[PDB]
Amino acid sequence: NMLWHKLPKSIYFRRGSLPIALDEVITDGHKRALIVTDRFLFNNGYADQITSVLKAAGVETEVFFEVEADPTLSIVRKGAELANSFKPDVIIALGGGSPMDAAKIMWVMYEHPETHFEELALRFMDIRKRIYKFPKMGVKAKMIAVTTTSGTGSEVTPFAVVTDDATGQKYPLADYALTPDMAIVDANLVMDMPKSLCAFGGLDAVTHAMEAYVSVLASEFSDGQALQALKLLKEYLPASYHEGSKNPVARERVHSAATIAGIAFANAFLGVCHSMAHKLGSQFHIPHGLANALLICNVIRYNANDNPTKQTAFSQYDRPQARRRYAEIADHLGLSAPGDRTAAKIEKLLAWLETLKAELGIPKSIREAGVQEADFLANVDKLSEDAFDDQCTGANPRYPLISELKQILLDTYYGRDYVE
Amino acid sequence: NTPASQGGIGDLYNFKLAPSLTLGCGSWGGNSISENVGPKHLINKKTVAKRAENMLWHKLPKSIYFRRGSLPIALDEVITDGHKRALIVTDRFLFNNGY
Amino acid sequence: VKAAYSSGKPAIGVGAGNTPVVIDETADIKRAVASVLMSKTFDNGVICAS
Amino acid sequence: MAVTNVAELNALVERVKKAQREYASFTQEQVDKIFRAAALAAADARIPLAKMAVAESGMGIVEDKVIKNHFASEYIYNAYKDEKTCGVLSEDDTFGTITIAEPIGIICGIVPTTNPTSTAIFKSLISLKTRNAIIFSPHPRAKDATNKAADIVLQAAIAAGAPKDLIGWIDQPSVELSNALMHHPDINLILATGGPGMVKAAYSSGKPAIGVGAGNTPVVIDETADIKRAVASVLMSKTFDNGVICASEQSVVVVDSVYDAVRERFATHGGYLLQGKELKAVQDVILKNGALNAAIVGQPAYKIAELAGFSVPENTKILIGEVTVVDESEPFAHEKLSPTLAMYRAKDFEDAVEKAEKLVAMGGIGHTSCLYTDQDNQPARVSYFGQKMKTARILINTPASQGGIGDLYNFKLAPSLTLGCGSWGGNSISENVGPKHLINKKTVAK
Amino acid sequence: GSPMDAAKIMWVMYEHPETHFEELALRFMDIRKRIYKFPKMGVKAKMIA
Amino acid sequence: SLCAFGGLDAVTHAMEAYVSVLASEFSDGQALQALKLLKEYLPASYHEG
Amino acid sequence: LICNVIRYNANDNPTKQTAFSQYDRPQARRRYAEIADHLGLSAPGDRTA
Amino acid sequence: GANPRYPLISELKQILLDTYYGRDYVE
Ligand SMILES: [Fe+3]
Repeated sequence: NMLWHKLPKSIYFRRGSLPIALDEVITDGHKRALIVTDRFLFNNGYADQITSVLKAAGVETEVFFEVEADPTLSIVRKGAELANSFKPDVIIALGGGSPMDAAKIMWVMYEHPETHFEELALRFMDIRKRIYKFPKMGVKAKMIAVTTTSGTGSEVTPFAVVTDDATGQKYPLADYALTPDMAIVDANLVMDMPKSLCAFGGLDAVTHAMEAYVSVLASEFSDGQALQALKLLKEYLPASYHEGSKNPVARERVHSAATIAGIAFANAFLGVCHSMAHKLGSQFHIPHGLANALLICNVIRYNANDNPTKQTAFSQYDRPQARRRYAEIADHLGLSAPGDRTAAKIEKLLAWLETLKAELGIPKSIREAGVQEADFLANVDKLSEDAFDDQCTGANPRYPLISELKQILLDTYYGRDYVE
Repeated sequence: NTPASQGGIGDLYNFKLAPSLTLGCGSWGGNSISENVGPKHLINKKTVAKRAENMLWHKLPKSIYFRRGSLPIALDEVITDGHKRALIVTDRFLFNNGY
Repeated sequence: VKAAYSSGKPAIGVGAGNTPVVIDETADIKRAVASVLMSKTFDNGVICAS
Repeated sequence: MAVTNVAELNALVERVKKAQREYASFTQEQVDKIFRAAALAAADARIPLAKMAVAESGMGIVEDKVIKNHFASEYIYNAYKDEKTCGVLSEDDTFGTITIAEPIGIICGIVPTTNPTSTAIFKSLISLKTRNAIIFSPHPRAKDATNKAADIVLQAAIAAGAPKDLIGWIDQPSVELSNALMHHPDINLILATGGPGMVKAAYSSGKPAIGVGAGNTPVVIDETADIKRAVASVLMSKTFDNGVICASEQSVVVVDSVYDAVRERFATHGGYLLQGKELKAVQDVILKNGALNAAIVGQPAYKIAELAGFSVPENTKILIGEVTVVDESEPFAHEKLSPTLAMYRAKDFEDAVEKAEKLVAMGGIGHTSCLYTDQDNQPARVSYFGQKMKTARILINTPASQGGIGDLYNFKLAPSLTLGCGSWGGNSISENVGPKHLINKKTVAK
Repeated sequence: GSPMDAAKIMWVMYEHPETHFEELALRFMDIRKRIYKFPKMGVKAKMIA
Repeated sequence: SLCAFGGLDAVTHAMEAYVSVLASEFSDGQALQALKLLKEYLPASYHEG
Repeated sequence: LICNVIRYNANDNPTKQTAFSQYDRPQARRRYAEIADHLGLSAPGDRTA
Repeated sequence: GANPRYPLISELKQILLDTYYGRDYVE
């Protein structure tokens, strides 16, 4: 076997960086441009910042603003039609989270129109095999990406999700050729968003990183950059919520710290916590980020035990264990005395996770979020049978069985604490 | 094959030639050529310059494979894709032995 | 113009220098004698660079 | 051979004239081959060539004349590489016209004792790209360095397709010899530099001329600005080669609201003020016979204090004074070429600017001017400074000359030298020389 | 070390023969400037190591 | 006699990228992962082989 | 050399380029201490030097 | 480019002349 470590070609980043890099895609050979944008980011003056700079040197451009909170396999098909009506050469994404995914699927059906969608949903479905091969991309196009919020590293990772209009099914893609050829990470575009979106995303990164250290695909390449995220998110995050734009230094480092952790979960797959929050955030209409925020404190007591159900030759001997690895966070981060044991280091981590959710102002249990006691015992069964097959359990050393994954969904509704 | 100054009117001589005047110099010494005045000699121009913030980077190759027993497997990926001819470079001690 | 250049100030000058005409053997004669004769009786020969 | 007296100067000027007429028929393809193997051999000899100008002259540090000889020998081979100045330039064929070019002649030259080597690499890589020649005339105190560097460029040009005696240089000069290399009939340019000693006599000789001068450029500090930063940049760009770089800082105008915090800050890091009896002792050393002295030019900080009589610690960098009168009489507004300075007092912003126009026109020429302030909360004050000063550069939150290495300052700014004028009178701006002033162009018409 | 430094020169004068080696020693000598660009590489090769 | 002359280069290739004047928050976490590995296994890969 | 040059990067150093490595980049000495902790060669109570 | 203190030549032959005999540089 053989691990890997893949990334893009280039990551520019500092304050005041978008007009300079964009001067690099006109001195070379580029003439025609296409843009993708969310609805809210066109009625205000954000998407005009990159349209005027391109226009003075002279390149034609056309906007495309209909992508909602999720793609539906019908709007994206409108882009392939608009694509081959103007013959673009560069695809400039923009936004955070959702709008980038839809701008990734319209690009693969622009280089290959004849490819029907039944071939790209069964040959590439999980990034651990390598038997097949994906066609060569980048003949008459190359992609760009930009980020607007802090908490979702979807610009340097090969993950893309779409759902069907007819049945209500999910189809994920994953293979290491959809990654763009130039990322950009600016902080001048995030100084104005309110103080309710900078504590979900800024709490999303903490969960996006604290599973890449415990999985069974982390090598000595990815273990490092993840421990640089957890450190930069205990000195500055509390000071980016009480002050906002008054302290423009601290706002920058949080934003240059999620996309760090993005590098970690693109070379080592994620745990279980980033599965149960998909369905719990696209069937009750919760935004992603609060869901894994309400479950991260409950899984840590679930991966640390004897675990009678655990596959052998991996996660038992080839990989050391899932327990002692949680300790090494409790001493590099500085939440332990010099003389301690294994167990007491766990608890002093877990308290640090509760005192952060307090001052940031999020609820405790699902009940305070706006879910009635009407649609939670009649839908727990069609919901807990989905977390077993939605791209997880490759990680999360404890091999889960379905009759115990519903205890966590049923003790995080009344406020109780899971325990054996 | 053309007169010096210009003609009158009643003819089709070349039209976009500047007049005889509006053509001066900058000296008297010797072997000095003339050039045409206009609104670029009466205009001195300046420059201003602010302080822009620099930008950093983080650049790498596309791919780094690694683990015990990974030289043959990866090197099969180069021949399935279209590649026919291959040059090699090497030191000396790495050729008189079996590396 | 000769006193202007020497005054302790910048200057430019619109001068005039005697410009020649050259006729070789291969040329036409019936035409290049009646053009020189036109551009000299134009305002009695005071145009600069005649 | 050596050129001592006038009886053979009329023999050197005749040999080059026999060669220039052999140079002015080459084509564009084998002149861009000399220009390559003449720049490299000046950059690849940057450190036998600075160490030989410090032992004779007596000033300057060896560590700063190495990152200045490399900046004036590759900026001049990054912009004038592809600019056609030979044969044919352009061709429009609606009726038939072309724009051939030709050179001038023979370019004299003058060189000072301050930068004896940098401003000779620069005059021999454009006078060798536009099909002409040069003749030097150096200063006595540095006659060994300048003649050296104009020999490395030559003997590397000969062995790529060049003729023999295209460049020459006097040895063992004086004043009486130089006046014959400006009235001789067969030279028609002069590129003079230095202080206002020789540039003033060059403009008045019955020949065209340009001059690379220097005028005392001010610094302005208002109240809104940062103080912890714009005192430690001025303090860097003045101890760079002991303050002989052309267009350095010479005066620091400051408003009153923060005058009592931009005084002691100087005293802590590297400064040493003076306000008493010592002020008249330093005031009688830099002005001897109505002109500048040659006894301190380039020397370090504490030694001039030894000329007057008092003593100073060893690790000092600059000597600050303070006065309030601004004309001829008080000697701190004349350029000095030394690690010294002068600070003034002013009431408010709008009067400080009024106290800088009067300094610029004293020196005769405008070169630079710099202002420290905030640039995101006063868009109306940084633009009011662009319609009242008269120079060619206006810097905002940035030192004057340049930094060393160990930093990321702005890179595509031209050097301080290679920036001259055409007069001396008043309200005259400068502009950058290059291969468009040494090229007169023609037109033909069928 | 020693051979790999020579296999990055053997590639660039194979894709661009008319360019000498005296031009690529005065533009590019320190990685902080970003003004002058390099001729594009990767047309008729790609380098393993 | 060639697992020490080489190995001590890595330590020195890393203990200058954590002090220089161009370091970001990217290139520090990796240059710290080198020193921790090289103290717990280098004295073993020379005495034994 | 790496056991001698270290003592010549932690001093007062009279000549130092300015506007970088004085106020934009923090310092050199204090960063040589963080390695002493992450690497496990420090008691819980000590000074910088 | 790195090495924060701007060096100077007179203090860069003292390092090469004290790590040869075996001494330790010190100011
Ligand atoms: Fe090394």
